[PDB]
Amino acid sequence: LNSINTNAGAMIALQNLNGTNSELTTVQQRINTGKKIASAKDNGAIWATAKNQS
Amino acid sequence: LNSINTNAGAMIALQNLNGTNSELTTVQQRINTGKKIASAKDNGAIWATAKNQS
Repeated sequence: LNSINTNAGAMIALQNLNGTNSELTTVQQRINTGKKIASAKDNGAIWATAKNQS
Repeated sequence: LNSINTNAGAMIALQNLNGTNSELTTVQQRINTGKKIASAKDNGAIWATAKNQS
C-alpha cells in the first residue's frame, strides 16, 4: 500500500513514542516526589493504608 | 466497399480512442485524489461503508 492519504506506520510509531513519554513522565514524578505511591491514582489501597498509618 | 459517404473504420477507431480517453481520465482522478473510490460513482457500497467508518 503506497497510499498518500494514510500512514499507519507513523501511527504505531507515535503510539510507541507516547508510551515512552508516559513512562518518562511517571519516572519524573517518582524522582521529584521520592515516593512510588504519592497519590490515590498510584495505588488506592496502599495509599489509603499509608494515610491512616501516618 | 469504397464508399465516400460512410467510413466505418473511422467509427471503430474513434470508439477505441474514446475508451482510451475514459481510462486516462479515470487514472487522472485516481492520481490527483489518491483514492480509488473517491465518490459514490466509483463504488457505491464501499463508499458508503467508508463514509460510515470515517
